[PDB]
Amino acid sequence: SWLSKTAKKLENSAKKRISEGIAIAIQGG
Repeated sequence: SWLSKTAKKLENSAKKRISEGIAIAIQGG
């Protein structure tokens, strides 16, 4: 697959957005 495949790199960039909620948890998220 091209998308579903490249979705790994993308989705990955999201996996962070999750852990980011923590770094922002103090930012005033």
